[PDB]
Formats: sequence, C-alpha cells, structure tokens
Amino acid sequence: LPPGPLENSSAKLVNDEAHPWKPLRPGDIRGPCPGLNTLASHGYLPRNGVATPAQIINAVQEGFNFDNQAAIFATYAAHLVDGNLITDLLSIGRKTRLTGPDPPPPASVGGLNEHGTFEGDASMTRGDAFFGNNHDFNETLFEQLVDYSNRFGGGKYNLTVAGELRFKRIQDSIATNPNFSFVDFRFFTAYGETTFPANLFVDGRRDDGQLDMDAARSFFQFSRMPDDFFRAPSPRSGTGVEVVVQAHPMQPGRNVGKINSYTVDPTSSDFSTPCLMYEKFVNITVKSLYPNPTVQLRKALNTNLDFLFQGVAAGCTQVFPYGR
Ligand SMILES: *[C@@H]1O[C@H](CO)[C@@H](O[C@@H]2O[C@H](CO)[C@@H](O[C@@H]3O[C@H](CO[C@H]4O[C@H](CO[C@H]5O[C@H](CO)[C@@H](O)[C@H](O)[C@@H]5O)[C@@H](O)[C@H](O[C@H]5O[C@H](CO)[C@@H](O)[C@H](O)[C@@H]5O)[C@@H]4O)[C@@H](O)[C@H](O[C@H]4O[C@H](CO[C@H]5O[C@H](CO)[C@@H](O)[C@H](O)[C@@H]5O)[C@@H](O)[C@H](O)[C@@H]4O[C@H]4O[C@H](CO)[C@@H](O)[C@H](O)[C@@H]4O)[C@@H]3O)[C@H](O)[C@H]2NC(C)=O)[C@H](O)[C@H]1NC(C)=O
Ligand code: HEM
Ligand SMILES: *[C@@H]1O[C@H](CO)[C@@H](O[C@@H]2O[C@H](CO)[C@@H](O[C@@H]3O[C@H](CO)[C@@H](O)[C@H](O)[C@@H]3O)[C@H](O)[C@H]2NC(C)=O)[C@H](O)[C@H]1NC(C)=O
Ligand SMILES: *[C@@H]1O[C@H](CO)[C@@H](O[C@@H]2O[C@H](CO)[C@@H](O)[C@H](O)[C@H]2NC(C)=O)[C@H](O)[C@H]1NC(C)=O
Ligand SMILES: *[C@@H]1O[C@H](CO)[C@@H](O)[C@H](O)[C@H]1NC(C)=O
Ligand SMILES: [Cl-]
Ligand SMILES: [Mg+2]
Repeated sequence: LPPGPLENSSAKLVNDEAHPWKPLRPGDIRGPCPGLNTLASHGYLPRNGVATPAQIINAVQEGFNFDNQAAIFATYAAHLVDGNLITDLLSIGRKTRLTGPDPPPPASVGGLNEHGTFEGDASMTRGDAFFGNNHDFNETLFEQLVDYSNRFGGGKYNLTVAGELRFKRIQDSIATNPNFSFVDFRFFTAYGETTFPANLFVDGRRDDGQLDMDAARSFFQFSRMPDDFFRAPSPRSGTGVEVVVQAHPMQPGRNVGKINSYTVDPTSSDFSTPCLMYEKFVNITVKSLYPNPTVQLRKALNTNLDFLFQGVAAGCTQVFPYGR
C-alpha cells in the first residue's frame, strides 16, 4: 500500500489546468519542506496541508519525479515520528487537531514542524528551532542562498553552491545555536536536501542542474511552480549528495550547551554507515516516541516500519524495535 514507481516517468508539464497555484485559505498548513508545500499549493497534495503517506508518495512522484525508494524512506520516516499512526494522517507543518486525537505521551504527533524528529538545524531557508521559528521562509537566509549562487554558481544554484552553502549554515549554527545538533538522521537529510533544488526544481526540458533565482524564490518562498514548469525527465532524489558531503567534510556532532562547542559524536552514523542511520532511526528515535505501545499502536508501528524498510539502502537488514 506504499505506491509503486510511476508507470510513465517522462518529463511533462506539471503546472497544468488540473494543478493551478492558489493562495492560502484560513487554516491551510505549510511547513519546512518547500517540495511538499508546493505540491499542496498546486493541489497535488490536499491544499489544507494534511495528507496520508500514500498521498505524499503519489504527489512527490507525480509532481516532481521524486524516486520511489527515496519517497518511501522519507514519507514513512516522517509519518512514524510526526504523523498519527491510527488515522494515517500527517501535517506537512504545525501540529493540528485535524490529524486526530493527541496521542498519549511521549508520542508528539507534531507534524513536520516538530523539531528533532525529522526537521532539524542548518536548513538553507528556515531558521533553527532554538531561535523560535523552524518553518517559515527567512529572507536573510534566502539572500545568502542568492549570494552563494552568485559567488559559486554564476548566479544559479548548483551542486557547487550546495557544497559551500551547506558548510556556511553548519558554521552559522555552531557559532550561534547552543543546542545545535548534527548527528544521525539530520546529518543525512541536511546534505541530501541541498541537492533537491538542482535535481528537482530545474525544469525537466533542461535538467542541467542549474537553478535560476526566480524559480528558487517561487518554490522556497511562495510554494509555486514556475509558469509552464515541467517536472524532471526521470525519477531522482539526492543525486550528487557525495559532492556536497566532500566539499567541506564534517564529522557528525553537536554543540554541548554553549556556542562554538561542536563535539564529535562517535556513536553517530555518517555517509559510510547508512544501515546504522536506519537502525538508530527505528531503534532509538521511533522507539523513544513509542517505548511500550498498546496492541493497536504496535500493529500500526510494525506496518509503517515494514513500509519504511522498503525504502532503505540496498543491503541493510531489517531492524525490529517491537520484535516479530
Ligand atoms: C532493536 O531494538 C530491540 C529492542 O526494542 C532489540 O530487541 C531486543 O534485544 C534484546 C537483546 O537481545 C532482548 O533482550 C533479551 O531478552 C531475552 C528474553 O527476555 C525475556 O525472557 C527472559 C528469560 O525468561 C525465561 O526464564 C525465566 C526465569 O529466569 C522465566 O520466568 C520465563 O518464563 C522464561 O522461561 C526473562 O528473564 C526476561 O525478563 C526480564 O525482562 C522483562 C521485560 O523487560 C522484565 O519484565 C523482567 O522482570 C526481567 O527484567 C524476559 O521476560 C533475555 O533472556 C536476554 O537476557 C540476557 O541478556 C541480558 C543482556 O545481556 C547483555 O547486556 C548486559 C548489560 O545490560 C551485560 O551484563 C551482559 O554481559 C550482556 O552484554 C542479560 O542481562 C541477561 O542476564 C541475559 O544474559 C544471558 O544470556 C545472554 C545471551 O543473550 C548472555 O550474554 C549472558 O552471558 C547470559 O547467559 C535479553 O534481555 C529483547 O528481548 C529484544 N526485544 C525484542 C522486542 O525483540 C533489537 O536487538 C535491536 N536491534 C538491533 C539490531 O540493535
Ligand atoms: C518524500 C516526502 C518528503 C518529506 C516527508 C519531506 C520532508 C521534509 C522536511 C521535514 C524538511 C525539513 C528539514 C529541515 O530543513 O529542517 C524538508 C526539507 C526540504 N525538502 Fe522535503 N520532504 C519530502 C520530499 C521533498 C521533495 C519531493 C522535494 C523537492 C521537490 C523536497 C525538497 C526539500 C528541500 C529543498 C528542503 C530543504 C529546505 C531548506 O533547507 O530550506 N522535499 N523536507
Ligand atoms: C532569519 O535568519 C537570520 C539569519 O540566521 C536571523 O538573523 C539573526 O537574528 C538575530 C536577532 O533575532 C541577530 O542577533 C543579534 O545579533 C546582534 C549583533 O551581533 C546582537 O546585538 C543582538 O544581541 C542579537 O543577538 C543576529 O545578528 C542575526 N544574524 C544574521 C546573520 O543576521 C533571523 O533572526 C531569522 N529570522 C528572521 C525573522 O529574519
Ligand atoms: C556551478 O556553477 C559554476 C559557474 O557556472 C560552474 O563552474 C563553471 O563551470 C563551467 C563548466 O560548464 C566552466 O566553463 C567554468 O570554467 C566554471 N566557472 C567557474 C566560475 O568556476 C560549476 O561547474 C557549476 N557546478 C555544477 C555541478 O554544475
Ligand atoms: C508518457 O508520458 C508522455 C507525456 O509527457 C507521453 O507523450 C507518452 O505517450 C506517455 N507514454 C505512454 C505509453 O502513454
Ligand atoms: Cl523510482
Ligand atoms: Mg530545519
């Protein structure tokens, strides 16, 4: 019941008659992900910003040609930590009554806005949770993306710009955020996310990895596809992530309660240990939210954990927080 890959994955107009941009209505939810935000604001996703895992996987495939394996891993990771496992509903932003009754602690069901579950620090266009707003578009951070595009990309965002801006944001957070955390799941997502604008926001007829700043603003700020936008011509997600990782090689770590105190975490996964990243996500992060689930919640957890495993890096063994 995770959707499979697109039967037809060719480039096509996705800013079409059936999927017009509309402004936000009172109550509509938007969050820290410009990709899901754009799909909601073009009605690929429900325009209110509440969705099921299957709607999200269909929408990122249909609207952007996100690859099926990456869609499955990201969607079921997010739903396991931020979504209501009983109703099968996830907010793409703030915590809402609309996803169902607030679960017994320590589960949070906080939507994609929930800090430290999926969302984390050193986002390109969003502030760190520590500073009080982890989801709204930040013009100072966007201006920095434009500046790094001018410096390293001839005015366009590309994998070279991604490498420099990723490092600058890490350095920004080490210097200013006493609770800065850059380990395990966020260490992985923080690098992959910087490739998405080059791989997925670039018009599919061109697919040259060079994103112009008008398109960049339209997606990041307004959740809006360019006029006549064509999706990528094949499924992809994090192509070129190794280029960004190696631009300024980092060890995973955290500040220890003061600025400029970045301490390497030797227990953290990194890009050499993708199976450990999956193992710690399920056996520490998911387990911490659902330490002794009821019979009903245990069944929903195991179903969604089976789905998550379908998205894992080839070669990893399934991990069972609740046995089999
Ligand atoms: C992802 O996460 C999941 C967790 O979410 C991981 O899955 C878990 O993995 C752990 C580790 O394998 C499992 O823990 C093991 O559980 C078994 C079974 O426990 C149950 O059965 C025993 C025995 O019951 C029988 O006998 C009694 C009488 O004695 C009867 O009354 C019964 O009816 C049975 O016939 C019970 O004693 C257990 O009760 C305890 O636990 C329950 C529930 O918590 C309590 O309510 C009880 O009151 C009681 O406290 C239970 O019912 C168990 O036998 C294993 O114990 C052995 O290993 C532990 C840990 O040993 C290591 O760690 C310590 C440091 O903590 C260190 O000192 C040691 O040297 C080892 O490094 C020992 O403490 C025990 O003494 C015992 O040791 C013996 O056997 C081991 C070999 O395994 C050997 O090392 C020793 O030398 C010694 O001979 C153990 O606790 C979980 O069950 C499992 N959970 C699930 C859901 O599957 C998953 O691994 C992870 N994945 C990854 C990839 O990381
Ligand atoms: C598959 C389902 C997806 C989920 C669950 C998801 C979830 C998230 C979340 C929670 C964040 C916030 C992380 C952070 O920066 O703190 C994020 C960031 C991001 N996502 Fe998504 N996402 C998905 C798919 C996509 C797609 C398809 C795109 C591109 C079309 C995309 C582009 C981005 C970008 C660019 C960021 C970084 C924003 C920034 O740092 O300024 N995502 N995603
Ligand atoms: C958007 O993101 C930007 C960039 O990360 C945030 O900018 C930071 O905002 C804080 C204040 O809220 C500034 O802190 C101040 O620094 C001065 C001078 O060093 C000091 O006198 C004050 O005590 C205060 O701490 C900080 O300088 C600033 N950083 C940058 C690069 O501009 C911003 O808050 C985010 N949100 C919004 C709504 O823009
Ligand atoms: C990011 O943009 C910069 C600037 O366009 C690229 O560096 C240029 O690459 C072209 C190759 O087609 C060369 O003709 C120039 O010599 C380079 N100019 C500068 C200023 O370095 C870089 O290749 C781009 N990165 C990616 C991954 O596409
Ligand atoms: C796949 O999609 C494109 C739409 O851009 C279309 O031209 C092509 O015919 C489609 N293939 C099939 C078998 O329908
Ligand atoms: Cl695919
Ligand atoms: Mg963030």
